[PDB]
Amino acid sequence: LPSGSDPAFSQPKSVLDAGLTCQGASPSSVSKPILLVPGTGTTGPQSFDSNWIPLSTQLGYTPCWISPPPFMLNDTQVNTEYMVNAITALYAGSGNNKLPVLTWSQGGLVAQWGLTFFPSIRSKVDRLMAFAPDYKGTVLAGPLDALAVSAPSVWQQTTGSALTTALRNAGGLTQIVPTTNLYSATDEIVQPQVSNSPLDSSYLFNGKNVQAQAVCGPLFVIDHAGSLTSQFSYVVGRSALRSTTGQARSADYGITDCNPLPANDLTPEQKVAAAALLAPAAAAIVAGPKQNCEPDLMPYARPFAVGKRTCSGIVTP
Amino acid sequence: LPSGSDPAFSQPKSVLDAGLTCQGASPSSVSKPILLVPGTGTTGPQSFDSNWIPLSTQLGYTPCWISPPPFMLNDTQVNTEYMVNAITALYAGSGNNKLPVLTWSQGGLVAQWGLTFFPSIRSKVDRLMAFAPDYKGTVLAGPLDALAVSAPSVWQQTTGSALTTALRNAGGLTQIVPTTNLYSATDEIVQPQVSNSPLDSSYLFNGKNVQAQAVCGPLFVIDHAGSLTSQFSYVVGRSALRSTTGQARSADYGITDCNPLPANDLTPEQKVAAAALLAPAAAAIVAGPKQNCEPDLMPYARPFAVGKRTCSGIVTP
Repeated sequence: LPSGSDPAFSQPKSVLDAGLTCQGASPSSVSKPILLVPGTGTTGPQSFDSNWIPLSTQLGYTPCWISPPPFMLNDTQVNTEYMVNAITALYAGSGNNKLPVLTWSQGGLVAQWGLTFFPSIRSKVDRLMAFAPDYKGTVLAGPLDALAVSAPSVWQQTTGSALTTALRNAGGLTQIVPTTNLYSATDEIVQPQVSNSPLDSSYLFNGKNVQAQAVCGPLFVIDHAGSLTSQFSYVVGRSALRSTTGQARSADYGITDCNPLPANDLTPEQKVAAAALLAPAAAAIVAGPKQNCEPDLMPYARPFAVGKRTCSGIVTP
Repeated sequence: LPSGSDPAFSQPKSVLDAGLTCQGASPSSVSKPILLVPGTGTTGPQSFDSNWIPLSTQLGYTPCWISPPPFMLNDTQVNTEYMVNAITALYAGSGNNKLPVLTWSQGGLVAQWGLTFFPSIRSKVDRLMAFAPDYKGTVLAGPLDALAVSAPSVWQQTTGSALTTALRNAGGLTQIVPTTNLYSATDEIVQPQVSNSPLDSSYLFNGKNVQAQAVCGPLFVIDHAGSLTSQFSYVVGRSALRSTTGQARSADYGITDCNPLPANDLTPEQKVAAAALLAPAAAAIVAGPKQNCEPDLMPYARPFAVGKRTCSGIVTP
């Protein structure tokens, strides 16, 4: 993993501050704060208010989240600035206390991206619980890319992208803080997720890698969305957050905990909102920014993807 | 149910012809033909070649399909003109014989729409197998609609649309030929589909209505793609295509056919392709047409949706 000073943000702090919100407190004056990083095509609340915003206070946390505009569709590198600035603001705001990070979809990729390239936060993140993270991107972005209607982050979340290439080559496919990766082979957004090994997009070396079909058998279907919200996903999440290691333990979950439908501690209205998590996201994408090339890598990550083709051309040293 | 003459086509006869194709046979020479009508944001091949085009061949039928431009995102009334000219083709081109019709998503709605408003084809359609059809549309089109980024047919597949309204009021929520409707409650595109009753968007009166949870239990998850692709879906689809009573019944399928994953009879390649059926479709919508209103109903259907607003305004006598 890289080292030295933290690279400069491309955004002002105030712009990064405005993307961070805690439920019940001020970010820089909070206690027991958890950080929530939303998925592609969502704000923090849109991604989590039907699931982990309530469920995290059910465990004694002040829920906090970022909402990088627009709906996580812009550059993932910029999206990461919101996460890095959040953890730096939340550390001091909670009495220099290490804080947990819970993420969905791109939120995971964002987390590991910051952890890899922004060293100062590694000693400030207690742990990482990532639901359906796409550390290797997804091949399923291909058709979107082929029609040149892909958002900045959608380009970057394609398998073989310059961003994912950079993450791998900088050592980012090995966990940097204690990490738990809940995912599924039936995921209709992220693939490959099937082999239940390091071939999988959600797998980080030295981290707790839970593919659902390995704990509930070949028949068990949960999609990309369910991967975050389902009752199964809750027990794994509850485990990871409370543990003494920083990772979820196999003691806390099993076939009894294998419930595909939305979590049980959700009001019947929240169960419907979670069951339809993908619909607003899909709308945001259809309505969001689109371009015909993957965004340029910032100087800190640029040398890790030499040979790849971004908007400015072939990445060179 | 309306009758008299067939409504005059808006599409040229020759234009409609180019939409139809069969695996091996001419439109005029086809033998044991099945007509396949695809989902929203797809072509015939896209929707089916990973699932029912190859399932039909093993069964005995010569697979055929329409692919209305562009990617089923145009007016559903115009999408239907493709199926009407097609049934007149596969009938006359099979030597004056009835032919089955198998459909996914909007495909079902289109079939039932033609059956409702085009008398001539009622005599020519043997049966109808519809997977996750949306005869009452879906509510999940709302966010797209609210952002005015919805294609013509996406407006029309919205719950409460002038089109779904007209369909109910001309007696189109009753099966016009023998009809089977397989669908899921965990369907993330079309809803509501949960009550296991006539409230469900897939339900037709007098039709064989199979909801997957009403046999596999309230923990069986298949999504909008699964509804077409699963092995479960193969058994029910085969049953209906083999029944002398026009439709499937419970004797042909049971708890041992609760297989959510793609059809076992498909090649590993086809089983991977079928699992990712949605990705091209989504990409087609992102790249597809977009407007801020539901398309005007053609004069043959317009009186059955008095009060509703379309692009030209509110409908009146």
